[PDB]
Amino acid sequence: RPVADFSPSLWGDQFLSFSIDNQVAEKYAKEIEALKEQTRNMLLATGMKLADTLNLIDTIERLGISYHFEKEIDDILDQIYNQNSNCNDLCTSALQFRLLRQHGFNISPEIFSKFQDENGKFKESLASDVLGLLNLYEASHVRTHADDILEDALAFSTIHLESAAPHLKSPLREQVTHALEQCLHKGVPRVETRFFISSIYDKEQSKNNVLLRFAKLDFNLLQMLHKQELAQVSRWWKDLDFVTTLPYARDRVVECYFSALGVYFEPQYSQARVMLVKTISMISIVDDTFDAYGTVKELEAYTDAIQRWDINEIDRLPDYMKISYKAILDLYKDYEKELSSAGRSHIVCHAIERMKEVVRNYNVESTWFIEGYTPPVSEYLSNALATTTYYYLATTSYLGMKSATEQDFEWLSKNPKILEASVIIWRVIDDTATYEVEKSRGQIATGIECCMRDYGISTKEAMAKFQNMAETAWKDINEGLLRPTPVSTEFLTPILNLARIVEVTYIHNLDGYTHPEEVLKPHIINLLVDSIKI
Ligand SMILES: [Mg+2]
Repeated sequence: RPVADFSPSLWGDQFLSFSIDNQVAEKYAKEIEALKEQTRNMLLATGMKLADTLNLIDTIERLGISYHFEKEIDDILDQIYNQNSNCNDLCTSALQFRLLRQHGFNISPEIFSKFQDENGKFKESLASDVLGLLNLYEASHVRTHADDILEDALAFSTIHLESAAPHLKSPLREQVTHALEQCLHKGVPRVETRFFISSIYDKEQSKNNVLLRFAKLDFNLLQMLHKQELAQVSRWWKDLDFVTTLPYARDRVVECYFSALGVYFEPQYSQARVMLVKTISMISIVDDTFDAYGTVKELEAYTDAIQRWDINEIDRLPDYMKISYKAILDLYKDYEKELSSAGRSHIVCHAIERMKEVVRNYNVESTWFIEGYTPPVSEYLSNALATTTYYYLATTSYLGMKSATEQDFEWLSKNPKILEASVIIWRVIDDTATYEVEKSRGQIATGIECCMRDYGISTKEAMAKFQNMAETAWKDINEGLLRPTPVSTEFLTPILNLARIVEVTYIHNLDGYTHPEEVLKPHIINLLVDSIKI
């Protein structure tokens, strides 16, 4: 019974209830339909140049209203992919690369040859093209293992954007400054959409009023929906009262909602988000139980209870674990009921199997701690990957998705490279971040520890190696998105977002879920409190 420590929730009952004025909602919806159809006609414009078509698509995407034009934007990029017209200018070429690649079109990086000398490096003469540099920088983060051409693209555009930025006009200066701390591709969609609309496009002189208006309204309307869901989930979490009954666990439902919200923000994924938040919260309790409270013997009985997954096993568990255990089983029972109507209740097991896997490994992590076992990196990862809970959350995100078939879950059960990459990113990033705290304590059992021992290298060199694993992972994720995809892209995005969440949460190399204050707090306010002033 180790000392408390964990900071209490900052929010309180701030989101406990949200009465949505259907008056303001309908008006917003009414005008959005108009602006929507008006934006549609913009995309279907015939005599439009390449650069214009790309800038238009990029903007609608950054404004976060592109989910209205899945088909439209696709048929247009498809054509652009098949016509292969050379734009000759860096700005447009880089953007054509990124947008196509992000949509799975395997466009060749040969397009970037004309901007490199006979040596293969970028012409230093482009150092004055700010828009060209910015779009390249963005594009360098979508490269795969086959794109060795873009090898130096990131370092190139970076050093020169940092040099040029201080004298740029606004909002361009701000856009560049923000891109340097957060590229678009590895950032959370609503978070970047919130930043684009309010900090950039609104302050853009050449802004398209129909698009900005559309953007602000749509964003604000969806925020109402998110506020509702969070309310609903906040009430659910109070009825469990784990804040009083389990004072050792972290109270972070708003933070858990944020993740669910970064996995998907569309209204159609409302049922999905709710299920997902509940599970991220629940598994958070379990992580806290193994990590800071439970004892050797108790954890063992807990892991067995989870594997059996009955209810009779509850008696073998101490009183405090009986609450956790039952909560978990009742949660899945609700899921089974929620899906009963569509007849999709039979998929819930897939998530349960992953949870057992998560717990088994949690337990092993514990055993290693007690023995003081420092396994070789390979052995460490074979266990430390599932403890990230990403195979688990990844499977959970499919529950609430009405389109998810049994086949989609089977594909996911084989541990796809795309899923594997996402899990590794969380793993290495988390270990890099949480190293000193665990070792200043002592923990010869941590990720960086096994790495330094296994390879006989310094701490600096070990974290450096972990960074490359994350870079490798990202490249695998990008490759993963390329067509033909194993499953509908609709099922690849959740995984992609889970990795975006890691990048956003551990950006200052600090645990964002445990220490929200300086990392996650602003985002939550920007997405779930403050609306965009119309
Ligand atoms: Mg643990």
